[PDB]
Amino acid sequence: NRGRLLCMLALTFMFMVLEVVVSRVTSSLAMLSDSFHMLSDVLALVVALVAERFARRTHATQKNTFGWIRAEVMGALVNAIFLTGLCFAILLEAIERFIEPHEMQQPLVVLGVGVAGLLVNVLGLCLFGQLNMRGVFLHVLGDALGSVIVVVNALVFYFSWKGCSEGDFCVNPCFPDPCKAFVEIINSTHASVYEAGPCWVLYLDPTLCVVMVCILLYTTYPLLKESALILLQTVPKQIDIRNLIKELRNVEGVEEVHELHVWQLAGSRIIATAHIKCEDPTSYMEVAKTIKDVFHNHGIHATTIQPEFASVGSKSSVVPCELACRTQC
Amino acid sequence: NRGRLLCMLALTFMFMVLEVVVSRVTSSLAMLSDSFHMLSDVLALVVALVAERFARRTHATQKNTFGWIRAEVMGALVNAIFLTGLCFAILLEAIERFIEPHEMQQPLVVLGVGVAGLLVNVLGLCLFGQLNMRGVFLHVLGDALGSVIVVVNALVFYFSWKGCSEGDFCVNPCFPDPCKAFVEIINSTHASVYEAGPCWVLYLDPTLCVVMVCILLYTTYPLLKESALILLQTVPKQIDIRNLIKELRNVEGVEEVHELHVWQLAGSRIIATAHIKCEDPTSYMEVAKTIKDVFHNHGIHATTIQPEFASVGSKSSVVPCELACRTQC
Ligand SMILES: [Zn+2]
Ligand SMILES: [Zn+2]
Ligand SMILES: [Zn+2]
Ligand SMILES: [Zn+2]
Repeated sequence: NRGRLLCMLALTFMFMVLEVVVSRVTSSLAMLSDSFHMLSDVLALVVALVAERFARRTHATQKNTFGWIRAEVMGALVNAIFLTGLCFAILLEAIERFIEPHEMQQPLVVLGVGVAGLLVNVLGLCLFGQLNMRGVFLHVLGDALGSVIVVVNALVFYFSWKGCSEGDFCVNPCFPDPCKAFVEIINSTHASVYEAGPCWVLYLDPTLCVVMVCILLYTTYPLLKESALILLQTVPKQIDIRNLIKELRNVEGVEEVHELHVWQLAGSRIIATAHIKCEDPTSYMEVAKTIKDVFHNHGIHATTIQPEFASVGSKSSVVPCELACRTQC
Repeated sequence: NRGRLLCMLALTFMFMVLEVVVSRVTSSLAMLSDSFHMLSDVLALVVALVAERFARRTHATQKNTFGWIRAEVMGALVNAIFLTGLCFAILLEAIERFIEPHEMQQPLVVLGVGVAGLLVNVLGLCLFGQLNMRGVFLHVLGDALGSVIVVVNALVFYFSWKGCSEGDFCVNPCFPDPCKAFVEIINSTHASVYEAGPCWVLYLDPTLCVVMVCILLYTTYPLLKESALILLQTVPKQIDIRNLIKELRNVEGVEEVHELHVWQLAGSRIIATAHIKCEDPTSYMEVAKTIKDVFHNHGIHATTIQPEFASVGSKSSVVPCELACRTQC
C-alpha cells in the first residue's frame, strides 16, 4: 500500500522537525547533527514508494514487453543494499568510540528525544508488493534498535558518570581531556577539589552499536539473497529441471528436448521455453497440449514449445536443431 | 581481467599500511581515522572481483539454466549503488564543515600522504566484463578527485592560515575556539601577543567536496541507468517492437502474432519468444525458417516461435491462443 509508506514518511519528517527544534532550543550544535542523519531513513521510504507506482503498470508497453512487473523485486534489492552498506558505516563509526570516546554532555535531553524517536519507530514498525514490505520493515527495525541503544545508554549515563565538578577546572584521567589537561599542565596553581567517575560505562555504547550491526546484517541477508537470485534468471526453488526433462521425454510423440530455459519473472509468474522434436507433423496439436499439461503440473504456466520437424536424413545434428543460424547465437 | 583488480587491490592495501605507519609515527590519532576509511575503497574492488569468477561459468547448470552470464551486469549495479550511496555521505559530511569547521593541524604531513595517495590512484586509474570496468573506474576516479582536493587544500593552508602563535594562549576569533576561549575568559591576565589569520581559506575544502560530489553523481548515473534497465527485462535500445510485429505479419503463411516477449540477457545475447498462428500444418518448417530469418535481421538470435495450429471453428478467441490454461497464467 502507498498509504502506509506515506504515513510513515510523514512521521519521520515530523520527528526530524522535532529534533531540529530541540537542537536549537538547547543551543547544542552537537545534536543538530542527527537531523541530518535521518535523511538516510527517509531515502529507504522514498525508494520503496517509487517502486509502488511501478509494479502496477503491469501492461505490455513498447518499452518493456513484460511490463514493469519486476520493479517490485528490484526495489527490495536497492533497499537491502543501502541498509547493508549503511550498516557497515555504523560498524566503522563504532570503532571511533573505542579510540577517542566522546561525552554525552546533556543526558536528560538525549533521553527525551531518544524516547520520542523510539516511540515513533515502534509505531513505524507496528504499521507493517511482497519484498518491499520486507525491504522497509528491516529498515525501520534498524533505527528502532538504534533508539533502544540511545535509551539504555543515556539511562545509565546520568546514573553512573561523574565528570568535571568544580566549574571548568578539574582533571579527567579517563580520556585525553583537551582543555582540562592543557590549562592544568600549563598552569600549576594547586586548585580546588576534583573527582573521577567510572569508565566501564564510557564504552557502554559502541558495544551496543556492534550488537545492533550484527543483528541487522543477519536479518537482512536472506532478503538480499532472494532478490539477487530472482534477478539472475535462476530457476526458482520449487522446480527441479531434471524432473521436467525426464517428464518431457516420457511423453509420447517426442524424442529430444533442446534448450530448456526456465526462470522467474516476479513472485510467481514463472516462464518456460523449450524447443522439442516431434516426429509426425500432423498430430502436433495433441502433443503440444500434452506438453502444456506436463508443464502446468509443475507450477510453470507461461510456456513456449517450438516443435522442430525432422527433414530427410537430418537426425544427426543437434547443434542445428534442424533450425539454427550459422555460428553465434 | 582478474590481474588488474588484483594489482589494484594490492596497491590500496599498500597505501593503507603506509597511512597507519604515518599516523603512528607522527602520534596524531586524528589521522588514523582514514586508514579505516579506505576499507570503503577495497570493497568496490572485492565485489567486482567476485563478479569476475562468475561471468565465466557460462554453462547451463541445474541451478540456473542460462548460467551466470548475468552476474557481470549485476556486479556493476551493486557498485554503482554503493558509490552513489557513499557519495551522498560525503555531501552530508561536507555540511559539517560549514557549521563547525575543524583545523588541519599538521599540513606538511597531510600534503605528504595526500600526494602519495594521489599518485597511487593515478596509477589505479591509468591501469584501466564491460560494465565492471566502468563500475570500478568510476570508483577510483572518486578517490582520485578526493586526493586532488587534499593537495589543493593542504597546499594553500600552510601558505595562508596563521592560527595560535604564542604557545597555547591566544584568541581564535574565526571559530568557537574550545580551550582558548574557555581559559581566556575564565582568567583575565592581560597576556602576551596574539594574531588572527584569514577565514576565506577555512572553508576552501567543503566547497571542493561539494564539487567532487556533483562530479561523481553525474559520471555514475548513466551506468546505473543501463544496469537497472538490463535487469528489468526491458527491450534493448536497438530493437523496435512495432517493426518486428509489422514484419512478422508481413511474412506469408501467418496471420496473428500472440505474446511477443523480447529482452536482453547480458551484453548482446538477446532472446525472443513468440507464439504465432500458421494456417496449413504441413508447410510449417518453411514458415519457421522465414520467421527465424526475420528475427536474425534485427540483432535477435535466440528465438522460440511456437505455432498454434487452428482447429475447426476456433478462429474467434485470442485469449485461448487455441492453446491456454484456464484463467491465471
Ligand atoms: Zn531511521
Ligand atoms: Zn554510535
Ligand atoms: Zn578509494
Ligand atoms: Zn571532507
